[PDB]
Amino acid sequence: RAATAGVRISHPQRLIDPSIQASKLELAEFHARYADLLLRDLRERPVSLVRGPDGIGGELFFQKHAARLKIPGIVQLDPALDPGHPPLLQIRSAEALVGAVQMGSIEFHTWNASLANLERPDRFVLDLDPDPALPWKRMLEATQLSLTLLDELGLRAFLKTSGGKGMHLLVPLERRHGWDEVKDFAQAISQHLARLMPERFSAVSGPRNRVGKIFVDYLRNSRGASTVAAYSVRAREGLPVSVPVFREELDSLQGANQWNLRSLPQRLDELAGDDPWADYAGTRQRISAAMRRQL
Ligand SMILES: Nc1ncnc2c1ncn2[C@@H]1O[C@H](COP(=O)(O)OP(=O)(O)OP(=O)(O)O)[C@@H](O)[C@H]1O
Ligand SMILES: [Mn+2]
Ligand SMILES: [Mn+2]
Repeated sequence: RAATAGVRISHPQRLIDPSIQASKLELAEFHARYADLLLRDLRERPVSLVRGPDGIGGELFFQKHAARLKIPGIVQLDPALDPGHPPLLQIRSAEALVGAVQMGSIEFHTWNASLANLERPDRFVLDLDPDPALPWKRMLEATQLSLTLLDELGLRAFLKTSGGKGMHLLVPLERRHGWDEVKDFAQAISQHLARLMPERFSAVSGPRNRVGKIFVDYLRNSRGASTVAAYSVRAREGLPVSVPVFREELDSLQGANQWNLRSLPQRLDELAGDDPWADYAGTRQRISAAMRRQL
């Protein structure tokens, strides 16, 4: 089990994605090999799991709480954090991560807060959701415009492909605000973009409210909500991965799912050390009165 963080994998050969002949064992080995990359995000944050017992061809189970986990190493959080439900979950090691895969996990989504203080978010996320028939160039243009607004506000933003059809923007924040304040700030940004360019942006959820447009989703900033982790796999055809990218290579991207679990190694080799999110951990910023004025 040297390639699976010491974890025994049952039914190693069952297929997670038949389209590319990716097995459960391959998926486990991927998480063992890149455990450190995924932990850059999961290590100190509660995590929600997307489990697919029968592969992407079957149905998915989105789990937030668990009464009796069977993942050696998985941490069960205090119920007081979410009364009326079993304990939340946290993965802090490669063993726990691979153990989750052994139990059917395919995707890992994390909270916008860390164990240091789960009542004060340390980031907010903007998820650009396009019309299922909108040209890719529209997403690129929308992402560029969103980054421009963030720069005017004075906030550093870190982007990554979602692995699906859109782009994710993560904005770190000092733990000085409560959940409602951060969510309202994110909503303010969405609404602002929707007012400036109503032909491109929408601040209202629902596909019927973004026909031929892009929805700047701010709803994942609610307490308990989560966003797919950087470098994590998506339970979709080809097993694409959510990949952090430089703003400079934004216009060179062709799709939100251009990288997958098997092409990630090549991506990392091409970068050869270059880290798109190198300045993430060192970023120190907070919601200011000036920011609110601009919105
Ligand atoms: N079955 C579910 N029930 C409730 N919430 C879910 C469920 N599945 C996923 N979610 C949450 O809602 C969000 C939506 O995931 P989704 O893949 O649809 O958006 P995405 O990560 O941006 O990919 P895309 O670019 O295709 O929109 C996730 O971040 C997840 O936390
Ligand atoms: Mn989305
Ligand atoms: Mn969304």
